[PDB]
Amino acid sequence: KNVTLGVPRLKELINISKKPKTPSLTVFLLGQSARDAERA
DNA sequence: GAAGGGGGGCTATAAAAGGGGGTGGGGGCTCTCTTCCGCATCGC
Repeated sequence: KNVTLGVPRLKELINISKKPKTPSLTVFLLGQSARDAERA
């Protein structure tokens, strides 16, 4: 995966934008899904 | 037919006369925010 970084990312944070260049969502699994690849 | 020659008109100078014509001068690239339109929704 690729995520915007450096100056272009700094702009998105201070130029707060409705549509980021590379929106992302880090999801953490709660139950047995976290420790089981099949269940994940 | 080329070339030199001769005769005559053009040029300026003043001045008057009177009118036509010439001349010049007026006038009828990217990101963000805002606005408008179509739609579906309820309401009465």
